[PDB]
Amino acid sequence: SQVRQNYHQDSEAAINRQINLELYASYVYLSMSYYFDRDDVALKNFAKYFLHQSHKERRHAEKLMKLQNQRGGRIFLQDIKKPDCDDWESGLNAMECALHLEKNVNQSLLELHKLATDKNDPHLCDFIETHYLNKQVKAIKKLGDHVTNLR
Amino acid sequence: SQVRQNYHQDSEAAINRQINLELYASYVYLSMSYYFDRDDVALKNFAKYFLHQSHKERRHAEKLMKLQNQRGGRIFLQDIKKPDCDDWESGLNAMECALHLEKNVNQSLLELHKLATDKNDPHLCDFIETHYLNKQVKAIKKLGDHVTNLR
Amino acid sequence: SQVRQNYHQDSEAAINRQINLELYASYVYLSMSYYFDRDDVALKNFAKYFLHQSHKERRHAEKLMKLQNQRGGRIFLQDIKKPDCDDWESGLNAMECALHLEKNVNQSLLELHKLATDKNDPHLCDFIETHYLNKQVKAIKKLGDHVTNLR
Amino acid sequence: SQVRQNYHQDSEAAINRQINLELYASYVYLSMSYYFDRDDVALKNFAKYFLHQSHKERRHAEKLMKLQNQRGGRIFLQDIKKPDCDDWESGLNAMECALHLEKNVNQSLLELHKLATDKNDPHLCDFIETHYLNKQVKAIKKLGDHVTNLR
Amino acid sequence: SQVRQNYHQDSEAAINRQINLELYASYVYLSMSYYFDRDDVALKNFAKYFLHQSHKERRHAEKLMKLQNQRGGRIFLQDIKKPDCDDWESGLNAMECALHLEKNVNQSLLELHKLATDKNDPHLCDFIETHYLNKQVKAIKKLGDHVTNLR
Amino acid sequence: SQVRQNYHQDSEAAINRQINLELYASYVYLSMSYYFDRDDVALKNFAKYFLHQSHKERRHAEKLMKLQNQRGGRIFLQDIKKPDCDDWESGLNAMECALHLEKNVNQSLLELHKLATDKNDPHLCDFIETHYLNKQVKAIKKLGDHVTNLR
Repeated sequence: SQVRQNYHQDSEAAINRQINLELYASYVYLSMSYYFDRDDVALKNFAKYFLHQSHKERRHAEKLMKLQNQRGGRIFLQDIKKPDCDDWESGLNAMECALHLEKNVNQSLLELHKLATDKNDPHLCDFIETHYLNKQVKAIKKLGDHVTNLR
Repeated sequence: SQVRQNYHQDSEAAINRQINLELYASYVYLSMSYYFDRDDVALKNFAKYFLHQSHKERRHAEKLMKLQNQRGGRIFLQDIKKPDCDDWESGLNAMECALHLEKNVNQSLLELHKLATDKNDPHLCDFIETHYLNKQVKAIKKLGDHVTNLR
Repeated sequence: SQVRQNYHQDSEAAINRQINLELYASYVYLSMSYYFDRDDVALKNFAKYFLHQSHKERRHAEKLMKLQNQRGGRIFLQDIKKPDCDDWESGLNAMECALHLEKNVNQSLLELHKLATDKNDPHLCDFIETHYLNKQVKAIKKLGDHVTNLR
Repeated sequence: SQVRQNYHQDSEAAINRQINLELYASYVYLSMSYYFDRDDVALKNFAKYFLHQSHKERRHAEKLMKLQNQRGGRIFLQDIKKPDCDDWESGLNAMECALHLEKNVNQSLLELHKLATDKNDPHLCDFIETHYLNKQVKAIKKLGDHVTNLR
Repeated sequence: SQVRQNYHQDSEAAINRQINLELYASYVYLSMSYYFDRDDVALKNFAKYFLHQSHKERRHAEKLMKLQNQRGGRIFLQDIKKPDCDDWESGLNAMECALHLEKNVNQSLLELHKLATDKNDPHLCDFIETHYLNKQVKAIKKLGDHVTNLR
Repeated sequence: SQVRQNYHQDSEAAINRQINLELYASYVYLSMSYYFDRDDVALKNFAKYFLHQSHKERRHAEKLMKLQNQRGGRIFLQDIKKPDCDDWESGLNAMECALHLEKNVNQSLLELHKLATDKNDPHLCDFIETHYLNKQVKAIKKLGDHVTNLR
């Protein structure tokens, strides 16, 4: 690409993997939201909350795709796998699963930051710190608070 | 389900398949939108248009999920397959592909309506007619006009 | 009638029966509301909700009478039967009874649609679909959610 | 009832009878309104007027039910009989029938007031005087004026 | 056509015939309006009413032409025949003629719906129901009311 | 007619012929407008322009009918012939056809003015000059400009 500068191939591949992971998280939250819409579950607040989270994850994936184009990398999409469960069994179980998911996403982002540091890419490091790391910390803390209160 | 009335199992399965198809269409449009965001393509109008279409398809899938819960069926999600291409060679090619996709979705909806008619489910028939059939006709007409003008 | 066209006698009779059924539903909801108005029950939210439902059912009956006049049929009213209970033991029991009633009304409407389809009366079919079927589905789902939460 | 004071059983029964009578009057007025909605009658002003009267009678019945709960009595509903005619031959005939009906309702209310006076129930006497007697006198006078003008 | 899907040739031909019929109805109403504009007739209310009806019929014809293009059919126009009368002897006679005309148009629309049902075209069925059937029923009822009052 | 003064029979007949010609022009413009609405043509600006022209021609015909009643003549309507073609091969060809049509209408109006001058009817002469001649000149000039630019 005519715009590409200081952008390693490994960073491009890692960004594509993170795009897929964010799309997967959006899918999981969609599944949870419509689990709580069932007539035999009927918890409107949980359904609304998880739908909002699904849309937020979609926005995160789109931001990563924009970043990939900005640095001159090329987007390669993969299948979005279906969630692990169809029935999420309770609000507490759903919140615990969401906490586990957000911690896994955080670990992926931290590995990406380590890669960018190893490749001496300060722009990618700052992008990850500014747009992903504190949001993940805040989300994890909010989910932990919810789990404590539901327990 | 305590709410289930005049809802055949085949209709429930077909609604789940349609949910997956709408999610797939949203994914395809997202891919097209960010193809036109590349620095070596750089057509902002096409990128914005296809992103809008992706969001619309996501809304259609959510409406189908809501219907499934309303009638007392149970949602079962599947993998969302990757689109057929990564490179959508041109605006005209992308529009032609979108036209083909919308015609395929229309055929699926017509088969769904035939199934609902065969099972004597007037509510499902009216749902499909009111919320999907005319929107599909209008979308196909608009895409045909775009293809003619781009040719 | 000078306005009559494509309106079978059986459809006219079935519309009269449906008018009586809607009036009966209104009466049942009135009874429930003023059960919850008692000093030894004293649940204002349930009383208000069931009074609103009674008025809605009255409006549905009036719409059917208007339709009968529009198509050139003649209205024949019958006695509105007393509800099955005077004492609606609890909010959960009242909601379960309302769910049963709305499902019975839905079955009557579906039989009406089948009759209109058999007599090739598309206007009556569309009238039933547009003004009664989706409202019945939504009401049944709402009542199911209420029953789940009260249980 | 914990709230019951100076409320005779005969008064409770008479209030239930009056509730049924008001519901019957509402039904009669509904029949009259949709008679004038017919295409071979087509008098919009009469249809609107009698529909308004039907709704007013429904409100009167609801006020009596509220009173029954206020004094600690228990509501017992009965069948609402269908009106005496399906065809209300003309506007003048309909007005004459409405006048006869309102005079019958007035006689029932006067017998109720006599019963309340005999049982030394000043609250019930004042309730009947304040909310029913003058309204009945005014309605009878208005109907008489209408009958004179239509004659 | 690149947009054509599930659109039978017979449906296309029937839509063209309906376009011609709507244009004819508009012409008839124009003739009636300017009959009532004559100095030896001089009924301004009838002239205004029938001119409004003529414009409405023109709009209906244009909507059918739009539908023909949406489904990928091709419009073929025919001569618009002159009305059966030059002198519409009275307001009552004009209203009776308009009632007869609207009933004929309704019969044509019902035959169109039957054809669309036989060819398994749910989109055309819903188009006819939503945009033409109830409007025809309402117009016929209004004309019947007018005829009754004028008689 | 009681209002008729200085209105020759020949003028009445010529006004009827002009009414038919204006209706024909409206029909031609409608055909053009919906030619450009086709999915394989898809020129929205031309469709909008020619629809506006069709409505304008209808207004001109109505004004002539009003004049015929004002002077005491009697309107006699004739068949509106279908346009000369179904396919208006291009925007330039459609504009050229419209120019030819407007020149033919202008020639008809000039012959009408000559007849009115020969019959010493100054009111009809002024009516034609004020409401038709300059509008025709302006329309012809606008169409000529459009043809030059499209060439």
